[PDB]
Parts: sequence; C-alpha cells; structure tokens
Amino acid sequence: FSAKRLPSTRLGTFLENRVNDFLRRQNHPESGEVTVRVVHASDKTVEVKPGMKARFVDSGEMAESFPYRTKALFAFEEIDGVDLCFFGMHVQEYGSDCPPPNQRRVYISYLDSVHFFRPKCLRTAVYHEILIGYLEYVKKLGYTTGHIWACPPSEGDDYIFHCHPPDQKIPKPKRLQEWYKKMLDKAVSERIVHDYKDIFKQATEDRLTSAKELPYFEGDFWPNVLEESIKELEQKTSKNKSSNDLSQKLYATMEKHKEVFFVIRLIAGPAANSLPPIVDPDPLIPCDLMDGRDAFLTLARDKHLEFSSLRRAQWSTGCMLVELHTQ
Ligand SMILES: C[C@H](CN[C@@H](C(=O)Nc1ccc(-c2cnn(C)c2)cn1)c1ccccc1)c1ccc(C#N)cc1
Ligand SMILES: [Cl-]
Repeated sequence: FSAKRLPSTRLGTFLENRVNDFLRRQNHPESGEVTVRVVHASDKTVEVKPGMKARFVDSGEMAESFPYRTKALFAFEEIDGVDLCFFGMHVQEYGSDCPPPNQRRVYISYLDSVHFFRPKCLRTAVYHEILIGYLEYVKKLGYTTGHIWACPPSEGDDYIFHCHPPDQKIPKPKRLQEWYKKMLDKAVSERIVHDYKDIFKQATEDRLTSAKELPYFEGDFWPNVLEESIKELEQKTSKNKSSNDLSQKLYATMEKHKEVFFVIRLIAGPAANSLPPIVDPDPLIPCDLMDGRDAFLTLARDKHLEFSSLRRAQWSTGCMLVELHTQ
C-alpha cells in the first residue's frame, strides 16, 4: 500500500502535475516525487441557524439551507523511498444550482501541514503551488469566488494531523495574513486570481445592504456573529418618543476583523454573468475516515499515530494509507 495506489481524480492529477512541474524546474537534488489524492467527497447542507431563519427564511427572503460538496485532499512526498504526508485540506464547494448568496463559491474549512517537506527552502513555495493550483482548477470549472478565514490553531491544538513536532511553530496572525497575501500576489501575477479584498472592502463595494446577501458557510465565523447580533438586538426595548440595525452591526464587526477574511475573485466582470452550469467531473468518494477532520484525529490518538518527527510521521502516513484502502 502507498499514496500512488490511492484512486485518481482530475483535481488530484491537476495538483500533483503543477507541483512536480514546479519541482523539476527547481532541479533541487534533496526533493522527491509528490502525490496528491482526494480521499473524501460528499454532498452536505448548511442550515440557516434560528436567528436568521426567523428573520429571513420565514419571510421567504432567503433559502432555508445551502447544498455544497465537501472534499478532503492530502499531499505526499517520497523521502528515502518512503511516503510522507505533509499537507491536508478540507474545502466546501457551492455550485451553480446553489441559491444566492452562496452560488459558485469555494470556502477552505481547514488546512494543515507537518513541516518535514524536503527541502526547507521550497516548502512555502510548494504549499503555494497547491493552493494556487486549487484556485486555478475551480476557476476553470466556473467557481467565481474563493473565501479564506486566516486563523491559526490555538497552542497545542491540531486542525488535521495529530501531535505536531514540538519545534513546528504556529504562525501568529500578522505572519499568517502576510503568508496568504504572498500566495494571492503570485496567483494575481499568473492571472488566475483577478483580485482580492478584505471582507469589509468587498461588502462596501458590492453595496451589501442586508445580512442575507453575505455568503453563509458551515462552521464559519459570520453565521455565529449573526446569531449573537440578532440576540443582542431583540433584548432592546424603547419607551415612546417625542434590521438596518443588524446591517450596522455586521458592518462594525467586518471592520474590526477585516484583515482575517479574504474574498478572492477568480472570474470578474461580464465573463462571470453568462457562465454555463458547474459540472464536477470527479465522482463522490465515501470515506467515513476523512468525513470532517475529527475521525482522523480520533484514529490517530487511538492507534498512537503522531506527526511529531520524520520517523513517527513516516510511520503514521503508512498506517493512514493502510486504513484508507481497507475501508
Ligand atoms: C500550509 C501550512 C499549514 N500549516 C499549519 C500549521 O502550522 N499547523 C500547526 C503547527 C504547529 C502545531 C502545534 C501543536 N502543538 N504543537 C506543539 C505544535 C499545530 N498546527 C497551519 C498554519 C496556519 C493555519 C492553519 C494551519 C502553512 C505553513 C505556514 C504558514 C504561515 N505563515 C501558513 C500555512
Ligand atoms: Cl485553516
């Protein structure tokens, strides 16, 4: 059992080709072949939570729920003949049939890494090649907008890979924001990304007048903010004298936090307005192991897998791949 022998997808074939084209051109002798596999793809729904449901769904103004496809994908490098899993990502894709405001949008739920890619000097670059390649791929299918919440894990916590190396440091926010800006400046110079904005500038330019026009994703910041804001508003009373107030709060919260939310325009102008439907050429992949991040954090803990050194992470990659061909 090895990474290569995991079934192929167009998405995974495209990403590993862009990465290995990049490495071959670097011609660094420390580097090894990279494999990229989608290991989970399934159809999910995000439910408008009770606050927004009472205000927008009940009045016919907004959809009760938004269908998306979730996918997990992993990248692997040959080190000393052996496969090492060094990068992981979970994405939410909302297609052409999805109602507004979610239509034709991709959202990255979680990404993660184990810092052992060889060599060090190309690590950042290869991570960028994977994310830019992902944005290239969904742009070609007809997705118009990408969405990133720039949010590092808390101290000691693990988004995808169980027990990271003690010396793999969590980036602080400003560094992580600068890292996404570098990846996006490159995607702009390659004419994949048209441009990008902080959520607050995006909303101001789209002239967002209402909370129902804001894209609504599973586990994202903004739906929780809207539930807390609607609850604050409904506590208020006023004696005699002698909605828009939700928009005013959403704007204030978008200004306080603008630096952490990226809106990435993949397709701009009239080109975006007469697109054909989105057909994902890749099939569903059921795989309870990679259905969200939790099951893989649980198996790792239970089988004492760790990604805390090259040897343990090489060991855990092998055990990961066994369990993936099994179920
Ligand atoms: C693509 C790659 C993912 N690296 C994850 C990362 O860096 N995890 C990490 C690193 C360390 C620990 C940890 C937990 N306990 N201990 C002792 C260490 C846990 N997780 C991560 C970082 C941030 C957001 C999401 C994911 C990357 C690497 C560098 C930057 C920058 N600047 C951005 C992305
Ligand atoms: Cl993330």
